[PDB]
Amino acid sequence: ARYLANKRAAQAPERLDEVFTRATIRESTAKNTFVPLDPEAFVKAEEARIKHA
RNA sequence: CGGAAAAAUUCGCCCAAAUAUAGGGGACAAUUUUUCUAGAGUUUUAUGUAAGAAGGUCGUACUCUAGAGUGGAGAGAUAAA
Ligand SMILES: [K+]
Ligand SMILES: [K+]
Ligand SMILES: [Mg+2]
Ligand SMILES: [Mg+2]
Ligand SMILES: [Mg+2]
Ligand SMILES: [Mg+2]
Ligand SMILES: [Mg+2]
Repeated sequence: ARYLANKRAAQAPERLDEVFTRATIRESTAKNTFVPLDPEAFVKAEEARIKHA
C-alpha cells in the first residue's frame, strides 16, 4: 500500500488550476535539447576547402 | 575538482526501510562507448617587447704611466676645521 500510494503520486497529473494559469513556454525551448549533426555538414566542408585554398 | 548531445553498465541516487530479499523511477553521480566545439591547445615568420644565455665591441668619466710638457705656490676637504 505504501508503495502504490507513493508511485501513484509521483506519476499524477498536474492540477487544473496550475495548467490554466501558468504562462506558456514554447516547446521549441522547453523540449528541444537534442543537438543533431548539421545536415549541411558535408556541403559546408566542401565549400570551406575551396575558400581556404 | 572540471564542458555539450546521446548510449551501455552500476543500481550509486530516490521511493526507503530494519545494515531489506526483490523491484520501480532516470534528472543527477561513478566506470565506459559514440558524436559535438563554447574550455585548453597547434599551424599561418605577426606587430611590440630592459625576460634569459653565448661570443665580440662602443662611449663619457675616472685612474696610472710618460712627455726633466706649459705654468711656479698653492690645492683639496668642511657648516667651520
Ligand atoms: K534501478
Ligand atoms: K539508476
Ligand atoms: Mg569527433
Ligand atoms: Mg570543424
Ligand atoms: Mg580556443
Ligand atoms: Mg617579432
Ligand atoms: Mg720644467
